[PDB]
Amino acid sequence: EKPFKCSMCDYASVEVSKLKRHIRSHTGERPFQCSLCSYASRDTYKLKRHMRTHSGEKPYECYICHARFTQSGTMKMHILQKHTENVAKFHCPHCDTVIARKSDLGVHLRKQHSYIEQGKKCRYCDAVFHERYALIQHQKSHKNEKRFKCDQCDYACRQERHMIMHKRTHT
DNA sequence: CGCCCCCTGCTGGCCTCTGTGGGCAC
DNA sequence: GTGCCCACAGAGGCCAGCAGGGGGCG
Ligand SMILES: [Zn+2]
Ligand SMILES: [Zn+2]
Ligand SMILES: [Zn+2]
Ligand SMILES: [Zn+2]
Ligand SMILES: [Zn+2]
Ligand SMILES: [Zn+2]
Ligand SMILES: [Zn+2]
Repeated sequence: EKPFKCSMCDYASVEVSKLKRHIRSHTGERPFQCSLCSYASRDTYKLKRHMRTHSGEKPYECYICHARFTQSGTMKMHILQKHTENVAKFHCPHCDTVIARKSDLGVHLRKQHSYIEQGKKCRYCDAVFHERYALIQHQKSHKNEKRFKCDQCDYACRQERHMIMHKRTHT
């Protein structure tokens, strides 16, 4: 198994150097200071990855369109979202919107489905909401009131006689 | 050990669509 | 009096940038 177990959490690794990193995450030690700005890193490669920002080095080139990127994960996501079909996307568990990247789903969850302690009143009635999505859905539902729907086309109407005359435009 | 990769997660400008209110016609 | 036309402010996913842990391997 993993003999080098951590004392402050439930982490364990088969290498003592890996436990040195994890224990360094608890203490917050940063034994690698950047010689340019005030940034300090816990790992060696993280500092070298930071030096790309000062030197402008972009060692990852999309083999399709030949754009360059600083980190490899950036290039992978680029290729996945720009040059690839049938990519699995994320569905929000609270609404129907589909979001491509996982981090953008988290931004959606915090902006649309977080509880707002200070309620906001609907701009059309006295209804008050503590969630942005419920508030927006309610205000958009005010447009549906006193509006006759559409069977085939996308035409909306407010008068029963005008919609009954619009139905005759199909026959 | 360090190097390179992976996934993660937040950031802020960008791209692109929405709806909405004022203006003119049976 | 209602039913379109169009500018325009807002909105939100899209996107590259940037560090955060963590494993395989020379
Ligand atoms: Zn720990
Ligand atoms: Zn620096
Ligand atoms: Zn590309
Ligand atoms: Zn949602
Ligand atoms: Zn919170
Ligand atoms: Zn309302
Ligand atoms: Zn119709």
